[PDB]
Parts: sequence; structure tokens; C-alpha cells
Amino acid sequence: TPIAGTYEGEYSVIELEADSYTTDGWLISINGVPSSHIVLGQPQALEFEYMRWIATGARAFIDAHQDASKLRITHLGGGACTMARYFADVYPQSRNTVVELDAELARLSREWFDIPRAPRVKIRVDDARMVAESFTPASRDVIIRDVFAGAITPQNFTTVEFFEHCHRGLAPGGLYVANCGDHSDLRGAKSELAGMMEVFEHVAVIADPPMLKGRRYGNIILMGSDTEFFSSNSTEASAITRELLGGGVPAQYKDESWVRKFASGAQARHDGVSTLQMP
Repeated sequence: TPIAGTYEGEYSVIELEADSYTTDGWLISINGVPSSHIVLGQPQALEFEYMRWIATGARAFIDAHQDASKLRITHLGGGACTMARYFADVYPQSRNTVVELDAELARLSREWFDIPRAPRVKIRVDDARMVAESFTPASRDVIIRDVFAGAITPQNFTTVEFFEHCHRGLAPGGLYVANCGDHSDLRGAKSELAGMMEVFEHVAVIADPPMLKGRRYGNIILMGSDTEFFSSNSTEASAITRELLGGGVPAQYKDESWVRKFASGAQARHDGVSTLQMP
């Protein structure tokens, strides 16, 4: 069992709180921001809406297009390794590699956050941008980006150069999926999409409707692949939709045609010029 309290991470303060009502339920917060929720022994139980959305969009794609018995999923970030733990249970032959910045969060995840052994879930303590730059061709089938959840994504995870590294690492036709937090101008999400469209042939999104409506900050799941995404009037899209209506916040699947209009006019981002200073 986890022990409730405050833990000093390498890059963050980590707080573990036991659910009052759920046996073996645990909330994990990072720098005061709720970041994951788990129920021990129930690796498919998710409480974070955007995690449910990633699960729905990624499973629809994997089920339609990929071979689960040999699936390789790279998680660039991911609070408590919970998404990795989820996919490891849904796809019991999958190999999930989580690249985590914080050595102490990595250690707590292995000890207390109820993950299966490596290679089903394998943690690498490293800078995720640097790991992406070293991807070799066709070395993974899915990449899930979930860095610093709750914050606007660091710029180096949003550029054409980053997406090009991800594209090289993906098996032909593989899936890129990102959690993007944005406030209601949506300039961040739209610029990420603009960069993704230079790199991947196809894009789709799963969106929080009150954020699209400018009511609040929210999450949008950005998907890119050289494989076509389902169209809005398909039976697969209806199945995705029924799942998206099952959470506490009903969400919407938007197909490539919608995304190209949504992000029209947005400018892709590029890595900044080098600002390295030498002694």
C-alpha cells in the first residue's frame, strides 16, 4: 500500500491522498496539481477525463490497425505511470516504456502505483525531448505525450522538429497521441495541430466542449498518423462517441475534415535558435 503524505521529488513535491470512499483509491498530486488517480488492483479504472479520452481514441486505432500481441507504446511523461498501467492491462503482451523526468516519481511509481514488471511497464528516467531525438526508425507503434499535465506544454514538445522525431520513431502508419492543455483562445492547440499537419498525413481530435466554447481551460487530445482516422459518420466514430459520453464530462470526437478547419490559418512552431553560451 501507498502511505498518505508529502514526498520530496527531484523536480516536484508529490502528495498522496487516500480516497475517503473508495477502498484502495489514491490521488497523486504533483506541485499541488491533481495528476493521477488509481484504484489498486483495478488497472482499467480511470478518473481523469483526458486519460479516458486517450484510452478511447488509442484503443479504437490500435484495435483497427495494429497488432496488439507485439505492441510497443512510448509514454513521453505520464503521471504515476497510470496510462502505461492501463494499456499494459488492456493489451497484456504490450510493452509500455515511460520516460519520466523525476527519479523519485519513477521510484514511487515502481514501489506503490501498482504497475506490472518491466517490460510490460518499463521506466526510463531521462529528458523526454532528448529521448525522442534519439528514436531510431520504426522502434515503437504508439507515442503518448503527457508532459507536465495541467500546464501549457513546454515549447520543445510542440514543434515541427519534435513531431519529425516522433514520425521517424513510429512504425509506418503508427499513432501519435498528445494531451494538450489550453485556455480558450486555443492558439496553443491550433499551432500544435499546424505542426502535426506538416509531418503526419492525417489528424483527429477528442475535445472538451466547454473549452471549445471558451468557458474554461480544458484538455484536447491531438492525434496524428499516416493512417486515416475514422470519419464522423462511421460506425467506428459512433462507438468512440458512445465511450466519450460515458465520463463525467461528455466529450466529442472530431475528424480530420473538422480539424483542418479548426486549425486553418495557425502557424506551426519550430525549435528556437541555439542560446547555448560557452565559457
